[PDB]
Amino acid sequence: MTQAWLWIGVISMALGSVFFGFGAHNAKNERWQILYTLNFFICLIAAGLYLAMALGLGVNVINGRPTYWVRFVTWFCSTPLLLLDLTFLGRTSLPLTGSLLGANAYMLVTGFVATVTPKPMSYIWYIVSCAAYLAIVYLLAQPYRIAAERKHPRSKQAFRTLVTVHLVLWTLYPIVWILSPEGFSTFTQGSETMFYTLLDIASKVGFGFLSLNTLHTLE
Amino acid sequence: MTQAWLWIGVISMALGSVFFGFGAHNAKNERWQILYTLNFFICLIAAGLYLAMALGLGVNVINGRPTYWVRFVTWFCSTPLLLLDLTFLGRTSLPLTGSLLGANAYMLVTGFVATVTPKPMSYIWYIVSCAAYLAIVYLLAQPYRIAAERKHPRSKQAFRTLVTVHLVLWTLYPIVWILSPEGFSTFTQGSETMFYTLLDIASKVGFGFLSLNTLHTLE
Amino acid sequence: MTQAWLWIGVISMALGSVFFGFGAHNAKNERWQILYTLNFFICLIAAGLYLAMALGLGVNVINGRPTYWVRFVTWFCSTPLLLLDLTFLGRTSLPLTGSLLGANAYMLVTGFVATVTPKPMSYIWYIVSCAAYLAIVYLLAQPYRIAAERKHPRSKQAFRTLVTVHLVLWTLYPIVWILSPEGFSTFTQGSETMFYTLLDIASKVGFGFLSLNTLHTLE
Ligand SMILES: *C/C=C(C)/C=C/C=C(C)/C=C/C1=C(C)CCCC1(C)C
Ligand SMILES: *C/C=C(C)/C=C/C=C(C)/C=C/C1=C(C)CCCC1(C)C
Ligand SMILES: *C/C=C(C)/C=C/C=C(C)/C=C/C1=C(C)CCCC1(C)C
Ligand SMILES: CCCCCCCC/C=C\CCCCCCCC(=O)O
Ligand SMILES: CCCCCCCC/C=C\CCCCCCCC(=O)O
Ligand SMILES: CCCCCCCC/C=C\CCCCCCCC(=O)O
Ligand SMILES: CCCCCCCC/C=C\CCCCCCCC(=O)O
Ligand SMILES: CCCCCCCC/C=C\CCCCCCCC(=O)O
Ligand SMILES: CCCCCCCC/C=C\CCCCCCCC(=O)O
Ligand SMILES: CCCCCCCC/C=C\CCCCCCCC(=O)O
Ligand SMILES: CCCCCCCC/C=C\CCCCCCCC(=O)O
Ligand SMILES: CCCCCCCC/C=C\CCCCCCCC(=O)O
Ligand SMILES: [Cl-]
Ligand SMILES: [Cl-]
Ligand SMILES: [Cl-]
Ligand SMILES: [Cl-]
Ligand SMILES: [Cl-]
Ligand SMILES: [Cl-]
Repeated sequence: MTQAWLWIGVISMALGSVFFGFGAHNAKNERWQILYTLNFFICLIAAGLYLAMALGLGVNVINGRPTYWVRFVTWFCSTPLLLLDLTFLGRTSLPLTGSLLGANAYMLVTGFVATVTPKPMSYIWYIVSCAAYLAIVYLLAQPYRIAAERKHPRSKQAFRTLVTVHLVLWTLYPIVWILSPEGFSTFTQGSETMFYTLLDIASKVGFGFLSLNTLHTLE
Repeated sequence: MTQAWLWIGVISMALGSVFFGFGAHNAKNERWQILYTLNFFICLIAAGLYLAMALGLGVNVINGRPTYWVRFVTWFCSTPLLLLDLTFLGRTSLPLTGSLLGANAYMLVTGFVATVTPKPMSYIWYIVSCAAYLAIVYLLAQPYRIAAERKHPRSKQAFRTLVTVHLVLWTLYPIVWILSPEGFSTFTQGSETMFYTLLDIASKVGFGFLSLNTLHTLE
Repeated sequence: MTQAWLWIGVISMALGSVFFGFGAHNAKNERWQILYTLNFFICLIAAGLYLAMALGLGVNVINGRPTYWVRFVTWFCSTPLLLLDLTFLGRTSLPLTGSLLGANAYMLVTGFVATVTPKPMSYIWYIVSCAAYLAIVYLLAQPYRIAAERKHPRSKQAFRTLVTVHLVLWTLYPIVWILSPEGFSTFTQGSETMFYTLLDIASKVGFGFLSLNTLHTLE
């Protein structure tokens, strides 16, 4: 059921926050503190999202089906910080950071329009949103990776792992979307929630740990 | 269905035992043999639990719902050995081992009372059981980790990984419990079984492999 | 539902192909190119299988139930290449390769007979197919591992990980089979599809990445 996964999401994000929080406090140096604090806020942001959705907020019937528009409101806040874990670890220049944040903001807004518009029109917006996402794939796969590998020549494998896991996790969101009642409707509303919840826990708590392990590798 | 996951649990634990068994035999030295044998017994204990539950044993209708009280009977036997993988790898002193086993035994007995008592009374016992679990979180996170890191100074990352994975896996059990009909009832009896089965395979077969990889790291 | 997982399978294998394809192109040397190309074809083969099954092809009612015989047609093509990732990485001699491919081909054909025959007769074929699989377990666990470890003495852990993950993943297929309506019928046709799809994505996309990480370890 929808409620079950929304409550699993609340506790998992809340417990993720406690761990990153206890890590933020008791951090060795400033570099460790910033990384734990970024991840603490990401999980606090997702905890709030799931708490509102679990309590039945941020949902309205759009085009016949119940739609959690609040997901886009918070993804607009957490995804930029999730991209900052990468640029912070990589020590990426401000212009590339701006490009990434720019493309990320374009993808979510057009992605939001695809969710609230009736079909076939929504497919146009889904396509626009995917092109913005493919602009991010390129930025991380090419200029981000190159700059990060030239800055950390003994740790090329750490950035390949960061980027690849990021690519695998972020690609499943438009897939879930196109297979849900928003697209082809191959599965219900209940499966869509389970999928987004598993994806969110993985992209926030999971990537959270991966970014800390990456910093231990970099030393 | 309940039966499906109970039979997946039997085979997974049985197959886990065969692998640790074949490892116990053909072990290089005594240190490797003890680790494979600990894990062999853990999985043999879980195989028996799932075989009894799959055959419909160790279940009675308590407070209107069917309750697998046999889970606590075997968790009382396997969880102490799962804590011994940690103290064995870490080379932890007997007093700390006793403290861990003590808190672990207190958590399961009060945890068992929470399962057999009617609500609201059961919430008191759930809270007592959680405090005992938080005493274990502390012991592993602080004196266990410190002693293990001072004994293995080149392998601090191995113990951070052992402890963190242990913390993530063991925390999901009270979550599953509070969301099941024992607590808030956000999901059925069929989902509770699937969850405990996935958790058990992960905590026994999965942690089993993680503890062997940790020993290879320590050399 | 059956269709949902079949479409998740199509996209996941298609996306796996794009990644290995983009890797095949842009590969440093010949060794990297062969590995990415092997994995590119494996995923292209699975993409085709799922596309046919998703479009309702390669299925007929055998012994009362709908049976996807096309799974065995493609497993006959992809599993030999999945074994070649191992022999290619390990630098295994042609005779052992032939033995592995031989036992693999025997397992699938008898495995195919078990699927199309009525029960109890099908159990005989399931048993024959399992013995052929246990001949593969032995070959990878013993002569393959020994030869690969003597060729790569600083990378014994890489081959233990390749072999173990292969052993864990390939063992779940006969388990899924014996628990489905083909055997004991502990779960429906819809769960069987979900299970094979999760197993296939893991054994092809997942093992795909694991074999690339193994090559980075070997250098
Ligand atoms: C913590 C939340 C995360 C990491 C979610 C990120 C969401 C996306 C990458 C979604 C992208 C979408 C498309 C590429 C096209 C339209 C549909 C979207 C919005 C799901
Ligand atoms: C192999 C089995 C394992 C690792 C299970 C461990 C079980 C727990 C850590 C359960 C703890 C519980 C609470 C902290 C409060 C009450 C409910 C329990 C018993 C599920
Ligand atoms: C990419 C597809 C993969 C890796 C599938 C491999 C399938 C097997 C190892 C199945 C083996 C079977 C038995 C050992 C006995 C009869 C049933 C089978 C065919 C499922
Ligand atoms: C630097 C990038 C900042 C992101 C800004 C992106 C703006 C995208 C432009 C147009 C999207 C369409 C505006 C939304 C109208 C939706 C109407 C509706 O709610 O039905
Ligand atoms: C019964 C309805 C029929 C269902 C047909 C579903 C067809 C699925 C095919 C293609 C999915 C669209 C491709 C996904 C976009 C790739 C994500 C990205 O842009 O990175
Ligand atoms: C230190 C490196 C370790 C990182 C390796 C782990 C990589 C695993 C990545 C992705 C697989 C996880 C996918 C599970 C998320 C749920 C997806 C869904 O339900 O749609
Ligand atoms: C060293 C720690 C050993 C663990 C001993 C813990 C004992 C806990 C004390 C009291 C728990 C309550 C006793 C169980 C009564 C349950 C009655 C019932 O079954 O309904
Ligand atoms: C429809 C019924 C409403 C459901 C409300 C569910 C509320 C869930 C909120 C909190 C869960 C309890 C917190 C879990 C305990 C933390 C585990 C631990 O002690 O380590
Ligand atoms: C060598 C280090 C490798 C260890 C890293 C792996 C860490 C992954 C840990 C936890 C995620 C797995 C959670 C899946 C268990 C099922 C949970 C459930 O269904 O409730
Ligand atoms: C080198 C190994 C090559 C693999 C060849 C294996 C051949 C196995 C032998 C006999 C299997 C039975 C033949 C299939 C008859 C099925 C009849 C039917 O479809 O109902
Ligand atoms: C209601 C019907 C009863 C269901 C009983 C199911 C019994 C399950 C017992 C054993 C499963 C068969 C063993 C699996 C084969 C091992 C795989 C291998 O050969 O490697
Ligand atoms: C670089 C080494 C990393 C490899 C370690 C990961 C090992 C995990 C292996 C197996 C667990 C995954 C099982 C999930 C597949 C789905 C199974 C099913 O649904 O039947
Ligand atoms: Cl969020
Ligand atoms: Cl470096
Ligand atoms: Cl147990
Ligand atoms: Cl050390
Ligand atoms: Cl295939
Ligand atoms: Cl080597």
